[PDB]
Amino acid sequence: ALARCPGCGQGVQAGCPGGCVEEEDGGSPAEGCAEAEGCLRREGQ
Repeated sequence: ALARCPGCGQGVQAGCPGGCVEEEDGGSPAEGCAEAEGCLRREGQ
């Protein structure tokens, strides 16, 4: 048998729907080099 209710609880049912660590936005590699004051250098594009 199973002595535990699956799906219910708290952090899972109303907290992290899958994972609370989807980067700063969602697979967006823009942390160290994202703004102009982070790595403007001479040429960027």
